[PDB]
Amino acid sequence: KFLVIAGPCAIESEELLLKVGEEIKRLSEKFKEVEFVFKSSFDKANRSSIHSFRGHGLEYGVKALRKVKEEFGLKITTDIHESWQAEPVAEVADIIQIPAFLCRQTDLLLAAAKTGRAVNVKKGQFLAPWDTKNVVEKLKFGGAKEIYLTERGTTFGYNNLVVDFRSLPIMKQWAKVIYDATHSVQLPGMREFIFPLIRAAVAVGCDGVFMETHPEPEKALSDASTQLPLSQLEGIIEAILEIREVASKYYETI
Amino acid sequence: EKFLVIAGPCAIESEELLLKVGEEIKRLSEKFKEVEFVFKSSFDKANRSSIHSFRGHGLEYGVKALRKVKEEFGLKITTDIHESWQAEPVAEVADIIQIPAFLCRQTDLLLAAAKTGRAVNVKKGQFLAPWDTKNVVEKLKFGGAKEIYLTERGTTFGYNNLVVDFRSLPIMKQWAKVIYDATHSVQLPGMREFIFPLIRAAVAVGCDGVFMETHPEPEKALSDASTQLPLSQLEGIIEAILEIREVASKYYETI
Amino acid sequence: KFLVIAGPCAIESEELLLKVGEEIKRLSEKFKEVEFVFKSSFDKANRSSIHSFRGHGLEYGVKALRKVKEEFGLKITTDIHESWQAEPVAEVADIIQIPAFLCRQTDLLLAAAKTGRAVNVKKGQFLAPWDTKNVVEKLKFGGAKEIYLTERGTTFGYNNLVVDFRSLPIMKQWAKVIYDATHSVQLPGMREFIFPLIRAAVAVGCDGVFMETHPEPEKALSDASTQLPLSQLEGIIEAILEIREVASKYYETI
Amino acid sequence: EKFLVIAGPCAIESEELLLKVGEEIKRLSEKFKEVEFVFKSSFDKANRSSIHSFRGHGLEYGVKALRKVKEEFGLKITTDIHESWQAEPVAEVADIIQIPAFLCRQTDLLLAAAKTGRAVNVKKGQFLAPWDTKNVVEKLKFGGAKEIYLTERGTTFGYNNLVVDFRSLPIMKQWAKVIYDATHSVQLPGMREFIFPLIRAAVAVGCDGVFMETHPEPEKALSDASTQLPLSQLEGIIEAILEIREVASKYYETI
Ligand SMILES: O=P(O)(O)CN(CC(O)O)C[C@@H](O)[C@@H](O)[C@H](O)[C@H](O)COP(=O)(O)O
Ligand SMILES: O=P(O)(O)CN(CC(O)O)C[C@@H](O)[C@@H](O)[C@H](O)[C@H](O)COP(=O)(O)O
Ligand SMILES: O=P(O)(O)CN(CC(O)O)C[C@@H](O)[C@@H](O)[C@H](O)[C@H](O)COP(=O)(O)O
Ligand SMILES: O=P(O)(O)CN(CC(O)O)C[C@@H](O)[C@@H](O)[C@H](O)[C@H](O)COP(=O)(O)O
Repeated sequence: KFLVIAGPCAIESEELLLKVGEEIKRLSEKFKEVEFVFKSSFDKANRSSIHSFRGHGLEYGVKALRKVKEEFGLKITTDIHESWQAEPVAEVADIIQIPAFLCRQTDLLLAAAKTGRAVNVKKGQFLAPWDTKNVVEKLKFGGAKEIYLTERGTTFGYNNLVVDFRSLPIMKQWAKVIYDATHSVQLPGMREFIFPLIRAAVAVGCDGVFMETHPEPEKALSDASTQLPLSQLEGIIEAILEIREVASKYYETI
Repeated sequence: EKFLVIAGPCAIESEELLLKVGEEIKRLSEKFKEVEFVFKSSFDKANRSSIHSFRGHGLEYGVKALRKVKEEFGLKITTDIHESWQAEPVAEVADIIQIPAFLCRQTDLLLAAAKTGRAVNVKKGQFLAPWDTKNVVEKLKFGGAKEIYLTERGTTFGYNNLVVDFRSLPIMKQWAKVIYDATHSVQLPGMREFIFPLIRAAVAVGCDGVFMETHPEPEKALSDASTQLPLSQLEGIIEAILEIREVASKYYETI
Repeated sequence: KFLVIAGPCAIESEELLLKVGEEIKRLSEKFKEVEFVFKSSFDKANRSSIHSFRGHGLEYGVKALRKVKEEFGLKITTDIHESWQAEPVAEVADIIQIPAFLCRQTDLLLAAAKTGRAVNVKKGQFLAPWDTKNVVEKLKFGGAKEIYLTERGTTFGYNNLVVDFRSLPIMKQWAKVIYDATHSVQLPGMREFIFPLIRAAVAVGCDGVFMETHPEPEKALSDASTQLPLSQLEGIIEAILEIREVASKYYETI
Repeated sequence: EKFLVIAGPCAIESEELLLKVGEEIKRLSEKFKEVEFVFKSSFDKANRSSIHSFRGHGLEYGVKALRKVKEEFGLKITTDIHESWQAEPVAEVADIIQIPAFLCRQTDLLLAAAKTGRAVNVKKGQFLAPWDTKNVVEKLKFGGAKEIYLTERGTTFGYNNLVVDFRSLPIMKQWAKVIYDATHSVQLPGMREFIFPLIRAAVAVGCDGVFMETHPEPEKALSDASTQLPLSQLEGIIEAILEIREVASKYYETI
């Protein structure tokens, strides 16, 4: 079934996670043909500034995600930044996420694959679509069986990313493809382009969408510009399901 | 508003080729009554890479051929101009005058097209940012153009490659009707396998029309033989984009 | 010998041309091993805004350039925008310049080549280095014998140009190569990068440099940001001649 | 100031290979007394595209090999780290700790390197704008680094291609010493014919040093066999850049 990965960018507090998890739980009940995965980062390990918000740590984060899965029965996903984090994170995360800048770090990918969990690799802004074939191979070699590749934009000049939708059908040759609707419009972002491009993604054909959502984006401690207002999530999901229903008839074979 | 489908063979290989494609476009126009069809073909490929490549049979022959299509099928006509003097003679048959992508900044060419009283469609240069088309529209309005179109046809992405930044559709819609060129946006300065998926994206995002080069036998074309859509596939593609447009339409943002 | 093409961007008046021509004449006398070519456009035919300065026309322009060549004995170069302009311009211009956006317009190139004059094609911001081979072929087919290709930057994301210096040795395979030092840093520009990149061009190896210079750039009616202050021209020329003298020992064969 | 030349085989194929290159670098250091040489080699290629490609013989073996080079030739040493825990063991032999291009934004790795008290050289990510290296330097200073270098190694330009925007040299010089990577800046994500011309450009523009991978027999290298410079060509290249630097130096702008 179609995958919808959503949640607040960073674990600002398990308090915030529970509220978002409550809404995502409601949607999962409303859209039974959609597999929802709750997402949130326990650490923003690659912020540009040393003075920016990173988070409350791996322990506090895993703890919070635990509360979400136990209280709502929702699958979990979060990203790791160094090999040692794979095992402890795998205790809760159903899908281990590999950051875009780290999509070529062999040991990180192998550590994720060794946990037995599913692995979702964010395609680096420097990577060509066809070069993700080797990324998948590393994971398979490492024992991974459920593998995802996430489109999140490509470097286009300075401080700008472009989404080359040709990447969707290309990557589909070796893995399930997820479209990251929030970071793809981010400027190394205009919220005005989030919905339009999500529509494009489902019209082209993908296996799921990734969206950062927050009750009050403006008050968010991270991505206050691109995080989707929680209340708008239902409408966007219904919209992409309707577009997918009609467009899927034309999705090219493999 | 009626969706625009601009289609036809890339080059006017012969008046016969035109009538063959015109016949099919006329048939589709009868079926897809919610679509406004415009027959397109270039009387001259004035910017081919090689001096040895096919250019055409001249303006006189081309305009005469286009006039036959219009007379025989009652179809609207569009073709591109390359120098200012061509605007007047072309305006006699063309309902929409097309401005080539490399020439989207040539003031006199734009002015020449605008004073004819015909609609003008400017292909966005591969070097132009979406927001910089605002001045292109300003020039046309200044020159008398009342019906203006901007066509997305890809942007330079490294060497010999174009990428389609779909954010350009809503940006350009702020000042003109927007057309998506489904065949030139995938050509390597020609991966036909991406034509259909990208056109689906264009209509899902939202545009006012699509531009497609089509030929009875692409493999035998004298230009863009790798990107022209086989004529027999046109009907299916149009049906598909009309279906996607309809279901996505309620979500199109207001400019 | 090394080529130095310089002059004010636009023919603001033959008055301005004479002053610049006077300085360029002085430099040509000082640097005998350098072939100076006086440059100025009679029309800015591709301005972004319809309300921008274009010039005084082809007639007034050719007239002014005439005064420069007659009063200083300097070679002349200016750009054409439509085929009919080649003949009248060829009456004065020793080298006919083809604008970057028009480097693929077959008839414009043929019209220039038919005049018997030398032709300098500005490499389009959309063109790959190796694709200039066909540009040269068109000109040769048209009767041109003295052909130049000018590097002026390549599209890099939006509103930015990057200079890929690998283009110099690549283009040298089929034509003499000129480096445009003023437009290459322009943003579809920071004057701070003009000199540094000119140094790079001569260290890599080229057949000449193109520089827009004006007595009072700030008061210029065009490119008031990138036009080099007339008084700084001598210093830059001496600098590139010294760098060339030493670096030329290492220029790769053809 | 003394020009920095960082050179050595891309990967520590064997301690023997290291000593062979070390011998030549030591010889050149005796000739080019105005240059500060730093011997470089990676104990691990932690980001190869294929799982089947050569990675190395482990940190322990690599550090031991590098230590032999330092002991035998008295050469400064630099190698790259991939995870925070490697900073400490590496700092025991490395005078300069290198941060890989893809990892230039990984805060903990940068902090781990900075607290060792060693110099730190960060390869500018192919995704990073020149002005965004200012925060990279800030992180290192925050972490205790007193000697910081930024290395230009190209920027993503379309797919499988890198371009060197030389404007980055003067921009980055505003906050750190700048090094130009002559071998990785031309590799297609490997046109050896552009290595020399681009290094000439770097020194003419002005930088504080150059980085060059060199191997006795590049064709037999286990990594970057297409971009590593034959060791016999190193002397000539260094002489050439010293000559160009000298003549261009009086024109270097003040930051
Ligand atoms: O690795 P990616 O950038 O795709 C992933 N994501 C996580 C996710 O998928 O939610 C991490 C991003 O939040 C992170 O890279 C940010 O974009 C980065 O911190 C940029 O922030 P800034 O420091 O303010 O410039
Ligand atoms: O100006 P554009 O390139 O968008 C327009 N079109 C016309 C159209 O819209 O059908 C002209 C193209 O046919 C033309 O530029 C070709 O793509 C170009 O000649 C490519 O052919 P080639 O010489 O083989 O490199
Ligand atoms: O064709 P090119 O752009 O290289 C040439 N040059 C002439 C020259 O070589 O001096 C023309 C330029 O002056 C012209 O294209 C300008 O860069 C263009 O007018 C940009 O100006 P603007 O309208 O202010 O955005
Ligand atoms: O981090 P960077 O890529 O600049 C650094 N360097 C180290 C150095 O400076 O010698 C690592 C490179 O060797 C490494 O990224 C290679 O270029 C990369 O593994 C290319 O090899 P391949 O697996 O065949 O695609």
